[PDB]
Amino acid sequence: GRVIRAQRKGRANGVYKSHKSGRIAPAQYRVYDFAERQGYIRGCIRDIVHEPGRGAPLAEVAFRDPYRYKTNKEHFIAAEGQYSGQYVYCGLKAQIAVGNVLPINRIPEGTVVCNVEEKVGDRGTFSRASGCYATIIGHSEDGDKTRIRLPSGARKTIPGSCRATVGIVAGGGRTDKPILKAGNQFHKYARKRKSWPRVRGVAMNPVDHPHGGGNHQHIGHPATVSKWASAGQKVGLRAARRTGLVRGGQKEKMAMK
RNA sequence: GUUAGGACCCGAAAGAUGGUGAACUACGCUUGAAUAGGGUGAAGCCAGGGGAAACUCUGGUGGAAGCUCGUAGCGAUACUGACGUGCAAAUCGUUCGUCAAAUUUGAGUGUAGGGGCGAAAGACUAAUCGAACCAUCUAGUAGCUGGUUCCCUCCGAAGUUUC
RNA sequence: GAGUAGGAGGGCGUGAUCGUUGCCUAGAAGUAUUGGGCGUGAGCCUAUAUGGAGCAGCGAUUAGUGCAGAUCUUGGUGGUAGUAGCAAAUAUUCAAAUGAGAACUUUGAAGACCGAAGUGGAGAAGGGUUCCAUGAGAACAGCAAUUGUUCAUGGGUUACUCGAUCCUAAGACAUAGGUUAACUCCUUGCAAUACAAGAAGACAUUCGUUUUCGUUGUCAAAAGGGAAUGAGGUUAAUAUUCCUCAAGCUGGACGUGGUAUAGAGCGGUAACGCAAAGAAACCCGGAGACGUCAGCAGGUGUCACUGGAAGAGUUAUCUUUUCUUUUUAACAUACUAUGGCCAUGAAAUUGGAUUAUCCAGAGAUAUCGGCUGUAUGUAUGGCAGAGCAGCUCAGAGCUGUCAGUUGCGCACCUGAUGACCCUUGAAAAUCUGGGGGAGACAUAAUUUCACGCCAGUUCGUACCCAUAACCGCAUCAGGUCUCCAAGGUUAGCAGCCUCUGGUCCAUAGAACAAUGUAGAUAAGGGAAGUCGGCAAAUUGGAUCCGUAACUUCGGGAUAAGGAUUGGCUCUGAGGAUCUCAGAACUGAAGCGGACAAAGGUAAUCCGACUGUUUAAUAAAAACAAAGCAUUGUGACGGCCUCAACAGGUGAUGACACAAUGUGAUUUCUGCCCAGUGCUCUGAAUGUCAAAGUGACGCAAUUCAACCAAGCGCGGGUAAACGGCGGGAGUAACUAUGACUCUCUUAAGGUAGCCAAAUGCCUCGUCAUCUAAUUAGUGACGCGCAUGAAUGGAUUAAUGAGAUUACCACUGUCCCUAUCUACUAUCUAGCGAACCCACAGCUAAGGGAACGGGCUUAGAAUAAUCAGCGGGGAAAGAAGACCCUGUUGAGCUUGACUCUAGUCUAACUUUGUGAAAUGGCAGUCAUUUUGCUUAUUUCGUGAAGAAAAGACUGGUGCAAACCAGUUCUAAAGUUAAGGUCAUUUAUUGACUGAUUUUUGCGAAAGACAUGGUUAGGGGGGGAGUUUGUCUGGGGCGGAAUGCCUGUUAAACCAUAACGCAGGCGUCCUAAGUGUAGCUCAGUGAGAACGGAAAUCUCACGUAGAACAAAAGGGUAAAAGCUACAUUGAUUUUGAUUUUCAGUAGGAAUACAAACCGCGAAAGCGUGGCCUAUCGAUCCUUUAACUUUACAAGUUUUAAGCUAGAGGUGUCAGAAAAGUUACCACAGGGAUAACUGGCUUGUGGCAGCCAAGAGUUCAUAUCGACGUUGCUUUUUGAUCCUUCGAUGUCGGCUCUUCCUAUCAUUGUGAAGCAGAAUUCACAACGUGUCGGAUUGUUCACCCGCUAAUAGGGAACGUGAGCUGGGUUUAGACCGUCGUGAGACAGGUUAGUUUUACCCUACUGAUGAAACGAUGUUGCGACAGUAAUUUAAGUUAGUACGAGAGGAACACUU
Ligand SMILES: [Mg+2]
Ligand SMILES: [Mg+2]
Ligand SMILES: [Mg+2]
Ligand SMILES: [Mg+2]
Ligand SMILES: [Mg+2]
Ligand SMILES: [Mg+2]
Ligand SMILES: [Mg+2]
Ligand SMILES: [Mg+2]
Ligand SMILES: [Mg+2]
Ligand SMILES: [Mg+2]
Ligand SMILES: [Mg+2]
Ligand SMILES: [Mg+2]
Ligand SMILES: [Mg+2]
Ligand SMILES: [Mg+2]
Ligand SMILES: [Mg+2]
Ligand SMILES: [Mg+2]
Ligand SMILES: [Mg+2]
Ligand SMILES: [Mg+2]
Ligand SMILES: [Mg+2]
Ligand SMILES: [Mg+2]
Ligand SMILES: [Mg+2]
Ligand SMILES: [Mg+2]
Ligand SMILES: [Mg+2]
Ligand SMILES: [Mg+2]
Ligand SMILES: [Mg+2]
Ligand SMILES: [Mg+2]
Ligand SMILES: [Mg+2]
Ligand SMILES: [Mg+2]
Ligand SMILES: [Mg+2]
Ligand SMILES: [Mg+2]
Ligand SMILES: [Mg+2]
Ligand SMILES: [Mg+2]
Ligand SMILES: [Mg+2]
Ligand SMILES: [Mg+2]
Ligand SMILES: [Mg+2]
Ligand SMILES: [Mg+2]
Ligand SMILES: [Mg+2]
Ligand SMILES: [Mg+2]
Ligand SMILES: [Mg+2]
Ligand SMILES: [Mg+2]
Ligand SMILES: [Mg+2]
Ligand SMILES: [Mg+2]
Ligand SMILES: [Mg+2]
Ligand SMILES: [Mg+2]
Ligand SMILES: [Mg+2]
Ligand SMILES: [Mg+2]
Ligand SMILES: [Mg+2]
Ligand SMILES: [Mg+2]
Ligand SMILES: [Mg+2]
Ligand SMILES: [Mg+2]
Ligand SMILES: [Mg+2]
Ligand SMILES: [Mg+2]
Ligand SMILES: [Mg+2]
Ligand SMILES: [Mg+2]
Ligand SMILES: [Mg+2]
Ligand SMILES: [Mg+2]
Ligand SMILES: [Mg+2]
Ligand SMILES: [Mg+2]
Ligand SMILES: [Mg+2]
Ligand SMILES: [Mg+2]
Ligand SMILES: [Mg+2]
Ligand SMILES: [Mg+2]
Ligand SMILES: [Mg+2]
Ligand SMILES: [Mg+2]
Ligand SMILES: [Mg+2]
Ligand SMILES: [Mg+2]
Ligand SMILES: [Mg+2]
Ligand SMILES: [Mg+2]
Ligand SMILES: [Mg+2]
Ligand SMILES: [Mg+2]
Ligand SMILES: [Mg+2]
Ligand SMILES: [Mg+2]
Ligand SMILES: [Mg+2]
Ligand SMILES: [Mg+2]
Ligand SMILES: [Mg+2]
Ligand SMILES: [Mg+2]
Ligand SMILES: [Mg+2]
Ligand SMILES: [Mg+2]
Ligand SMILES: [Mg+2]
Ligand SMILES: [Mg+2]
Ligand SMILES: [Mg+2]
Ligand SMILES: [Mg+2]
Ligand SMILES: [Mg+2]
Ligand SMILES: [Mg+2]
Ligand SMILES: [Mg+2]
Ligand SMILES: [Mg+2]
Ligand SMILES: [Mg+2]
Ligand SMILES: [Mg+2]
Ligand SMILES: [Mg+2]
Ligand SMILES: [Mg+2]
Ligand SMILES: [Mg+2]
Ligand SMILES: [Mg+2]
Ligand SMILES: [Mg+2]
Ligand SMILES: [Mg+2]
Ligand SMILES: [Mg+2]
Ligand SMILES: [Mg+2]
Ligand SMILES: [Mg+2]
Ligand SMILES: [Mg+2]
Ligand SMILES: [Mg+2]
Ligand SMILES: [Mg+2]
Ligand SMILES: [Mg+2]
Ligand SMILES: [Mg+2]
Repeated sequence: GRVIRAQRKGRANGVYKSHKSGRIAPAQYRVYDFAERQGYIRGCIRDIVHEPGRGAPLAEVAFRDPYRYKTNKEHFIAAEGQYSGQYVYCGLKAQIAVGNVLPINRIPEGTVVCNVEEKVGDRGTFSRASGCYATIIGHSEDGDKTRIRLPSGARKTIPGSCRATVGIVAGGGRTDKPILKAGNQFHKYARKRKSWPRVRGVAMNPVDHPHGGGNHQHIGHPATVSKWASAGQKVGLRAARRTGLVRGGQKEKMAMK
């Protein structure tokens, strides 16, 4: 009657607790200054650094505070091509250039974007991953709706007034180089909550996991588990609509269209 | 003499309640320490021959890798060696795996019992683990094993019936 | 006159209580008795001795009242036994001294060890006084002790600069807020799930006053950050602390000098410079502040060498010799230092530059150029006065401590670089700098200059840090984190040897047997040893040669293989202002001379690789992994956590996170969606709850209708679980095999691939390898049971992974020998433990079927010592196997019951406008559309919300729009300016910077969310169950409830998983009655007519029929036919069978009825008789002046009697698996081994004689039959062993059997010789070497006189071995949904104890008829030699020939 690893990941005292010591700051947008809603504020890239858990570089941006003498530092998401010492413009009137931040409604159809906002003033939500971009599909005439195409490829309607970064998230392509050694995988996952290495549920004894069968090593019970499966029940491919790999009758994706 | 109770006395593998442990050991984390001398020879760089250049061949230079021989360290293959009322409740001799990483290691700090923690052996969790340890309910129940303490005299069995 | 289990009657002995009678310092109780007595016996009385204060009898009362046991409790003691033993870590020895005593103490003299990876010098953790001195009886320091880590007594731990204290980290905890019955719990640095929380200044100097800026805590580092100290000297024990001398730091407070200014240093073109050169808010910096690795450069320390001086060692010989000292702290001043800058000038015939990179018109190179940064550098101060080394004097004194050189040497540090990351390598306190210039100030004000004055608190500072101060019950061969490191050899921090420093501590002496532990070496052969090359052996460095297949082109690779290596004397080449190569000579042809240091090759299987794993039996083929693939999720979300409020991932956002699977590359990925699952924006009414609705009722209720999810229906889905046959036919000897048809609700083994680590048969078949191969490899494949990410086929590198050859190699073997050390031995000293009913010689016998004890025989002499492994069915542990238990636990599910998260519906939280519609007399039901204030979500240093307006500019008709901040890693703050007063000052007031507004901002909005109910779902989780009998259990079967005939033996009764069978129904007639008839069958006879249809007669004891099995019963019937009728009915009770003489099932006889049939008697309470069946509680029904308990009427609800609904395990529980991860109580009531009975089966013998032997039964055999024997087969049984008799085989060794293989002497023959066969006396002696296999067996290759068969607990595990078998890891196949399982393969997997008694082998040995020698006798015990060959016989006898002997003699 043991507790699977599946379950042990929701414990906050637990072993799976993110390794946060390296985190520089949250990467978000500027605060929603009056300046940004009605005008433009400009800042500098003091630097673009590497946060230890992030694929995408972070940009360190100096802004002058509208209301005081203080100089405000903030950390944005690197838009590919942004240079250290660049001028970055955020707001209503800010024009279209790589790394500037406008409302989506002001961004032309077909344009590529970063760090979009789900609700206005998110300081960012969508397409933050290294190399990711969101695609601008359409605007309503009113100006209040915008159709975005997310990396996953699902289309989404967002209030047009939302903040977006012109361009693509930096450091793209990393996902493409094969990792040859296991050690690499190790160091990588060292800076995030530990997912590694992964022991197959069949290796284990019936006590450690629904799968581990026994004398043979098989699942022996259907591995498509229903969405309502209880905590320790939910193990295989959950709520899966299809299972196999589609080879051969691929013309079906087309003919079905 | 029936029966209830500690119920002639001693005896479980178990249950439940409420506590205590991560000084061993398992996995994080912060912050320190540590690993002779060799072999090999990648990019990158120089020159010589050929070429108009691209590039080619020969010779250097350079110093890569979860590469290699091999100490210390970390480990544990074999003799099925020694010892087996030990030096020792896991040691000793030879031998052996690995030896700049998924390496070794100190402290501090996160995880506690149907819970942790696990490169998964039902492994580890203070000589305790296919459910720790401490006390209590608890003299737990025992159709089962063992014991059941002075004398003489007299009567004297059953192992079949039924449920 | 017996007696276990058991019961009764009397009695003995012990406390204490109420009585009664007494005894005791003139000696109570208790205790010892080879004193004297009493009881059959419990027990008693006395005597003597001891003892030194209480006792005793009798009658009752009461009881913690009697012990040999319980592996019983606690305590005390034996034998073993002066035994096992005190043997790791190389070592000690001599003299003196001290002491009662010295192998073990102290000095000296010798010999060795650790050998700067220490047995050295110091720390952290841990210890806590173990430190120092003096003293010392016992104990302890496993011998000893004069000695101590021990005992006693005293004494030791000084700090501004070391550390703690401060800072921040991983973290953590308050406060606030919220949750809990409560305890508890949730949040908080990016600080909050919080928030009216703060700090500073000045005057005041309290308050107060006043001003300024402001959201809010703390703890966690004796290795991280971190203000400043050094050298010398001193104590018995402390010292970067005390003393002496010399320094630095921070905080104070003034003094004296000096900088700067009427606003605030001076020099240089410039980098920049110089003791000093005004300041607040405010904002920004620098240092602190950082990874790993590789090479280069420099410095420190060390090491080496050179001249000088002092000392010491050597001096027969040689040595201008060999060793030693020859030092310089922090700190002060000045200079130099791997880089970077500034000029001037610009570079192409491009240059510069590093070992490496790399730089330049984005200005390189270069200038008698210049500036700047870092010392663990130089000089001087310190400083020689100290320290060190010498030499004098009797505490004082003198001399010298000097001047050079080099290093790929070594350790550390620094400097400039380079390489690396799907890694990118803290923070804060602290010190300091910049931008800004609001304030302050004339007798003034302010200022990082000198020199002087004052202070630095609290705690830790001893000592060990380990083969004796820690943890391992210890002075334990284990374990436990760091720093410093010398010479020689050398690649080397290796090994070996040394110097500094340390140490000889491990009880000792002597002998030198067996056996052992460790170390070596073996002629000839070379794995023949063995499950196996286990173990050992070989190989090994460096230089030169030479180097295959295979391959992922990296590799393979020291592949394989072949040579060389010393010494000495010369020669040449590489460099600054230590490497490399040649030649010659010389030796026992040796020379990596010690040390160090791979054995190869060819195949097969796994896993791709580095990595991981079962602390203490598994290191692997298991896990991991990179790659492949699949699922889920766009945040109103996924996965998980959570008692609650709530939370984590998330400082996140698809190149992301959460679930699985497969397992590098290469190649391939067949066909099945019927099932189980999962899924869907499909259809729809089949099914379905609470609430709400409708109808009946003064009502409770009941009845109806509607109704979410889920179910069912339909679609999708196999890199989801999983599946990939059975039958028939066709071609037709079958099989396998081809096609076809067919059946199950899918499909019907596609590519591939094997007797595979997955084929039973199996030692498959053929090749190959060998002399011989159940082994290896390659092939074939009627694949028991191969097959595609439940992955299939491949595969280089690779491995303490499985297997087979071969080469080298060898003590594995033939075959065993010898040598060393430590033991065993003996001695001084010291000194346990296991175990122990009582004990210990056997033979048989019987016996609980292997006695030590008993019967009968053999027989039997003290006490000892070293050995041993036969016996004590020896020790170990209340069997881990097996069964039993109404005993468990781990795990599983399609077991029973339930259960958290979850899905769905209702009511509620719940507001308000409007519209549309229906009903009601403004309200209500329904639909639609709003609003926002409840509610929810997310933000924000709750600034620019919503609505209006304005300056400038531009576009511009108003309107509206655009701009007043887009080349440029800068600056933008205590403000200007206008208007109006005071006051003449950044004074006062407005404006500069519009207005209004009882929403900080945004997103949802009565939705969601929360609360309670209702229906789904739920091995994630809880609880529990998972019959019995049984020739062990299981699988099977029911001898589980019933009936008949047999076993059963003439009343009844009687066992077995004993025989042969039958029951859980069937029947409105097959019950009941009346009447009539006589059936089965046989002979003879009648159109179609036939063996058989109907019709006749005669005869028919019953041979037919009677639902069902059997047995019995029946002839004007019980049978056949016809008709009538419900007695298959109403009351009770009794009787018989089984029997507890309970129930239940059956049936019988009565008494009351009400009937049917018959004229009537009569017969009917079911079937001719013997089987056909079912309690308590509950429900339902029938019949009844039973009750609802103040009184009533209802409705409803309870009752009494009796049926039906049922328990088949049938006297009647609601109940699935797995465990090899396992557990407990027991069981020899019961399996697995030996032994016992049996002997079918196995084996071995006979009797008869049909036959075979050409002729002839019995030379040699023996059919059909038949009598036996044996216990090396197997079976059967269950007697002994379940608080354990160690369960296969081989090795080793001994003995016995004879059913004789050989050898000896013979008989017989279908015996010529030779060979062979049968038989007798007979084991006396012998019965071998290898292939394959764990093997017993089997089969082959061989030699041989022969290669006999057996026994001894299937001889022989405190004798080995451990291959097989049978725990725990893991692979395949088959089975199961699963956990798991195989009576199927694979692979890894512990083998303990002897010192006792006996036994045997050896060895001493007391004592009688006096002692003691020498020489003998010999009882008895044991015995030992067995074969073969050659010559000769002899080419002989015999024989047609082929062929072919023997005795004697000799070796
Ligand atoms: Mg916590
Ligand atoms: Mg990839
Ligand atoms: Mg499970
Ligand atoms: Mg298994
Ligand atoms: Mg598998
Ligand atoms: Mg599998
Ligand atoms: Mg009584
Ligand atoms: Mg009683
Ligand atoms: Mg208990
Ligand atoms: Mg508890
Ligand atoms: Mg710890
Ligand atoms: Mg070691
Ligand atoms: Mg050995
Ligand atoms: Mg070892
Ligand atoms: Mg019983
Ligand atoms: Mg008493
Ligand atoms: Mg007296
Ligand atoms: Mg008396
Ligand atoms: Mg006396
Ligand atoms: Mg009495
Ligand atoms: Mg007693
Ligand atoms: Mg006793
Ligand atoms: Mg004793
Ligand atoms: Mg010993
Ligand atoms: Mg020592
Ligand atoms: Mg030491
Ligand atoms: Mg010391
Ligand atoms: Mg913190
Ligand atoms: Mg916290
Ligand atoms: Mg300091
Ligand atoms: Mg001082
Ligand atoms: Mg001062
Ligand atoms: Mg660096
Ligand atoms: Mg000299
Ligand atoms: Mg310079
Ligand atoms: Mg002097
Ligand atoms: Mg150097
Ligand atoms: Mg070091
Ligand atoms: Mg960096
Ligand atoms: Mg300034
Ligand atoms: Mg020790
Ligand atoms: Mg000795
Ligand atoms: Mg030899
Ligand atoms: Mg040979
Ligand atoms: Mg030889
Ligand atoms: Mg070996
Ligand atoms: Mg090569
Ligand atoms: Mg070679
Ligand atoms: Mg090879
Ligand atoms: Mg030579
Ligand atoms: Mg030469
Ligand atoms: Mg020579
Ligand atoms: Mg040699
Ligand atoms: Mg080999
Ligand atoms: Mg491997
Ligand atoms: Mg691990
Ligand atoms: Mg381990
Ligand atoms: Mg996906
Ligand atoms: Mg899969
Ligand atoms: Mg497939
Ligand atoms: Mg309803
Ligand atoms: Mg077909
Ligand atoms: Mg084979
Ligand atoms: Mg062989
Ligand atoms: Mg073969
Ligand atoms: Mg290998
Ligand atoms: Mg002697
Ligand atoms: Mg002795
Ligand atoms: Mg007998
Ligand atoms: Mg006997
Ligand atoms: Mg006798
Ligand atoms: Mg014995
Ligand atoms: Mg014994
Ligand atoms: Mg169970
Ligand atoms: Mg429910
Ligand atoms: Mg369960
Ligand atoms: Mg029967
Ligand atoms: Mg009977
Ligand atoms: Mg039957
Ligand atoms: Mg009649
Ligand atoms: Mg009966
Ligand atoms: Mg009658
Ligand atoms: Mg009934
Ligand atoms: Mg027979
Ligand atoms: Mg016969
Ligand atoms: Mg038996
Ligand atoms: Mg035993
Ligand atoms: Mg025995
Ligand atoms: Mg005979
Ligand atoms: Mg015969
Ligand atoms: Mg052999
Ligand atoms: Mg045996
Ligand atoms: Mg096993
Ligand atoms: Mg299966
Ligand atoms: Mg098996
Ligand atoms: Mg003993
Ligand atoms: Mg003897
Ligand atoms: Mg005489
Ligand atoms: Mg004599
Ligand atoms: Mg004599
Ligand atoms: Mg004799
Ligand atoms: Mg002869």
